[PDB]
Order: sequence, then structure tokens, then C-alpha cells
Amino acid sequence: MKIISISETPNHNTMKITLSESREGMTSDTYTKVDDSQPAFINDILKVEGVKSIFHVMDFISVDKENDANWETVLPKVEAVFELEHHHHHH
Repeated sequence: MKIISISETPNHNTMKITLSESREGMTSDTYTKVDDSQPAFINDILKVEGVKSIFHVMDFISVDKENDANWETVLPKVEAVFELEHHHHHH
């Protein structure tokens, strides 16, 4: 559940993220304006300049950006999402 493998596609505006899950399918929704019961960590991605929108479905996620932007710029931010310490802050 933290980027396991990417996939090549004719275009380069949006790539699919492979999850550690398979078959069945986890969540499935489109995020174009934040708020949708998604992980706050993903809110960053949407709020991260360069990103256009996100589409969650089956056991993968399609992240689209702006042709004007790049990946090497957005990636560093995306990695932070599934990499920032996992705990249940409660004290």
C-alpha cells in the first residue's frame, strides 16, 4: 500500500499506481476537489501544484497532472504520502 509498480502508457499525463492489493478491489472514487473520505495524505497531492486530478478504482489509482508540469517535481511530494510514518495519534 505504497506504490509497488508503475505502468507504461501511450501518454504521459497520467500514470496508474499499482497497489499491494489484487483482485476484488478497494476504494473507487474520483477526486477533483478534495473531500470524499480519502486519506488526508492524498489531499496534499490534489493541493500539490502540478496535479490535475485523481481517479480511484479497482486495485489501482490513476493520477493525472498538467502537461505543463512534470513528474520528477510532483513525485517527491507523492512519495511523502505513502511515506511519513504510520500511527494512530491519540495520546
